[PDB]
Amino acid sequence: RFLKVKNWETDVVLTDTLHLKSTLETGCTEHICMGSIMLPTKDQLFPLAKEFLDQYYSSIKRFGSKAHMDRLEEVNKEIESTSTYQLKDTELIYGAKHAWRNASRCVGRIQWSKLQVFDARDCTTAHGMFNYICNHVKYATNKGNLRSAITIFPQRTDGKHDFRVWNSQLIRYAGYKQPDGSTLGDPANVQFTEICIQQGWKAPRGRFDVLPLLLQANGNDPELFQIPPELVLEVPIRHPKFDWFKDLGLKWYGLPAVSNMLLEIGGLEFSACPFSGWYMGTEIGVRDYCDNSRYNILEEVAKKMDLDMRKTSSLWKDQALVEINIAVLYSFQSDKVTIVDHHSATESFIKHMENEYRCRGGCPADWVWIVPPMSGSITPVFHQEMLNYRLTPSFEYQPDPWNTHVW
Amino acid sequence: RFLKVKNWETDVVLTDTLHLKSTLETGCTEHICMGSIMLPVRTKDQLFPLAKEFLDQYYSSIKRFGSKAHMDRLEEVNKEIESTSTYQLKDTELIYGAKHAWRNASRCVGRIQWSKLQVFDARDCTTAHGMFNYICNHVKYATNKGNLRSAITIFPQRTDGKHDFRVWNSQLIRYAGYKQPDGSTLGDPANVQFTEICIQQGWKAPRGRFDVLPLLLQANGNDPELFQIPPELVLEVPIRHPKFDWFKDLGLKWYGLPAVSNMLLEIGGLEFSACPFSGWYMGTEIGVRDYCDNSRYNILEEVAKKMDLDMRKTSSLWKDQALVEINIAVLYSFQSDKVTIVDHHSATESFIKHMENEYRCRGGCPADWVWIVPPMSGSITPVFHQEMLNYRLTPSFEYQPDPWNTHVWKG
Ligand code: HEM
Ligand code: HEM
Ligand SMILES: N=C(Nc1ccc(CCNCc2cccc(NC(=N)c3cccs3)c2)cc1)c1cccs1
Ligand SMILES: N=C(Nc1ccc(CCNCc2cccc(NC(=N)c3cccs3)c2)cc1)c1cccs1
Ligand SMILES: C[C@H](O)[C@H](O)[C@H]1CNc2nc(N)[nH]c(=O)c2N1
Ligand SMILES: C[C@H](O)[C@H](O)[C@H]1CNc2nc(N)[nH]c(=O)c2N1
Ligand SMILES: [Zn+2]
Repeated sequence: RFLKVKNWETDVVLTDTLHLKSTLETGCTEHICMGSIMLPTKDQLFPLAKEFLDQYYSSIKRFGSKAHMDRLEEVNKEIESTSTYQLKDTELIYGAKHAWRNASRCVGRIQWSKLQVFDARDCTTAHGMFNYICNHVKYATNKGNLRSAITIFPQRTDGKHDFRVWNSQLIRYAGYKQPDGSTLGDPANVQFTEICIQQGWKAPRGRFDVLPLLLQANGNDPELFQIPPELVLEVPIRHPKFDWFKDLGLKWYGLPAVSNMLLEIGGLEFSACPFSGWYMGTEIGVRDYCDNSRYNILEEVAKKMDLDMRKTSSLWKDQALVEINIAVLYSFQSDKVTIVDHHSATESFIKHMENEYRCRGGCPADWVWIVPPMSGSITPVFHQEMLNYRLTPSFEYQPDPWNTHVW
Repeated sequence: RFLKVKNWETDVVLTDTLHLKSTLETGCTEHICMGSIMLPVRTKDQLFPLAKEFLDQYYSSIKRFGSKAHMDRLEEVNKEIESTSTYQLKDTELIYGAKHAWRNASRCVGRIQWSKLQVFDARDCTTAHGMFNYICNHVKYATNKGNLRSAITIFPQRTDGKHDFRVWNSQLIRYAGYKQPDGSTLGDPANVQFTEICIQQGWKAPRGRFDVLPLLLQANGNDPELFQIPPELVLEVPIRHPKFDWFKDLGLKWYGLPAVSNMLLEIGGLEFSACPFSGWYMGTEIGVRDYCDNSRYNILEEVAKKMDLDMRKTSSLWKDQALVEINIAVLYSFQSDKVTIVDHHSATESFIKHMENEYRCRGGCPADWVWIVPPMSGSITPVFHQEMLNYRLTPSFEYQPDPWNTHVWKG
């Protein structure tokens, strides 16, 4: 019931108790581990509300005060009457910061307490949503000095008036299937790109076309909006040694901003809650650029480097991978757009785990996601035992809106 | 019940039913995943069901389930258990059991090879000198002048737990480690404690950076005894780089034959506490882990200095650059000397084909993602993108406590 995690490089052992608070289920059982699977009423609501308010009042050292008891009663009376309740601003801020704190797949959580929370619960239309979003993009971008932020649209009601951003990230590139059978642009976004087109977007049909936003307010049909180009900070990718690299014509955007997740606080569900931070270099260089199902540029780069591509054992893929990632980091740094390398990010996360173990009694972490997609064992997280469990408030996956929406 | 796994690169979806045969527990529950935790004397009572389930599996594999031979064997094992408290495996069952323990090893990326395993039966062994001889024969056989062949040697099973056979070495061939008065380590830091036990037992340490450790062998629960492997049987590869001529002057080498000697083999309830097995290396084991772990040889700094990389900031990726060059060096060296090695690209590609094969013919393939994905260049290998289900099947290889922690010294 009290669990130990060991770091095998430093021998440091931590004891975890925080997991006993866990309420949600993992997918695993005593007989089978599913650690590597990507996706494993009035009655229901009051316990969820009480669990949340208890931790909130505990966090401000007011557990069991009249202010605590009164709030419990007020929310209780509100659920009984309205079948829902509203969070105070202070609770909403706390809940959003803790959903990040609890995100077991996030290596950047040393930052969790510095999150700017934009309350967009007064929003009613897609144009209103667009305005909030552009304001978020501009705030977070901060001319390259990126700042973490979340914008929180109205909470789920009867479920037929959902607010949704249809985009998977606020800023992402289009993918087009070609007459050839090849793919132009980002193949991850082919389907959404076609949804935009069929909704009415005039696609440039290039390699790096910023997708328009598709915004759904109040369960209404979603509407298209172009993000002002001036708000989309982009980085041309060059190499500090290889002159020819810039002629690959690579670029990426500076602001990573997830927009398809669901934020759960105190049993209330926020289906539109776009949040942003900044990139770890490997996300672009290893995953966006080198995944076979993504821009898949390893072949073209290795050719420019004149490496022996005859045999896998020459490690030509590995050599080309390192250079692509050097270029990504060099380009962002040269343009003064915030980025973190995997060495620095993982070192930070280890320090964060140690803070959380002493200040909180644990830190849920999903090793499969936390270890970087290159150079695993030369980062300290590789050698760190981690316990994965689900705490609330949380960010959760939700079905893509096009399978769900009734037009 | 059916469980599906998806490859996120190919969209190939697989359906697992083999997990239904799993009995041993994982460490995980509905409320906690322990998938990254390194480590998460039987009665007659528990023994016959274990034996029965094993023999049912064996008889099924040879297409003789329910035959007169199957039934007579069950009855004979039953009689042997209730009268002698244990039983003996037939040679064929032993071979089947050792191969299946490998087939079932969820942390093993080399399992495409599982059916080609040379099994040496050393159950007639009685003394440490007998064990030494068996082990030398195994090394010579497996080494085969560089053309490595997989093999396992199986010493007598546990009886009362007071007469265990044990190889104290963690691998048959491994380098010594020496902690100096100034707190630095000479040689391999992983083997410091074991090196210290060898010295105490009487080993004359050469005290260099790559001294092959003596074997420390325990027969029949007796105090272990020291033996030196004949150096002529220990194939070693000097490490050089195809382009960087200064690489050789780092003075690096490694042994060709990886041979695990500290695991326990469980077949039909029987426990084989000394069962050394060997195959060949995947390059990253040496180049990433043995050479570049901070707690091992730790050569990254010296390599990047010699490459004159920018080391002032981690964001130059000097470590990642030095890492690739060392791993190229390892593969180049082994290939040039004609010693079997597999690169992590080839090994993971083969594993994915193995795994798909197993899903089709066997109904599943238990795999531990944390272990299967190589320690460098993770996502450019196909396993990174493969969902895997981890569960425990018997026969199996298991960890066991280091023998110096539990041994009753006779003096
Ligand atoms: C401040 C800089 C941050 C860094 C460097 C960072 C780093 C990362 C990285 C690298 C991932 C893996 C993504 C992938 O492989 O697809 C991730 C996952 C995640 N992070 Fe962050 N993070 C940051 C800030 C944030 C913020 C501000 C939030 C929310 C408020 C957040 C919540 C998450 C969540 C929920 C996941 C998991 C997503 C999923 O399961 O698909 N992170 N983090
Ligand atoms: C034929 C060539 C083989 C290759 C390339 C290979 C590859 C590997 C590698 C790279 C590991 C991980 C080692 C580590 O990180 O510590 C491993 C684990 C393992 N393999 Fe193999 N393997 C081979 C043959 C064998 C054989 C012959 C057996 C036994 C009959 C075996 C049983 C295991 C077991 C039990 C583990 C898990 C060890 C542990 O949990 O500590 N493998 N395999
Ligand atoms: N369809 C897929 N499934 C899939 C499932 C889950 C996800 C989650 C990806 N999330 C994007 C993300 C989330 C969190 C952080 C980041 N990166 C960042 N640095 C930040 C974003 C926001 C704050 S920090 C990116 C992606 C694909 C595939 C993946 C690969 C090939 S296909
Ligand atoms: N003491 C540790 N704990 C630890 C726990 C388990 C293991 C297991 C190591 N197993 C060695 C091994 C096993 C299986 C295969 C190989 N390599 C091979 N290619 C083969 C060996 C035999 C057949 S194939 C090596 C090692 C250390 C630490 C490691 C790193 C920092 S601390
Ligand atoms: C199947 C496997 O779980 C999947 O490929 C995971 C592995 N680890 C990951 N880690 C991160 N950070 N992001 C991912 O998308 C993945 N993909
Ligand atoms: C804590 C973590 O589970 C530990 O470092 C593991 C990770 N994956 C591994 N994978 C392999 N093949 N070998 C290992 O020793 C490890 N170590
Ligand atoms: Zn698990």
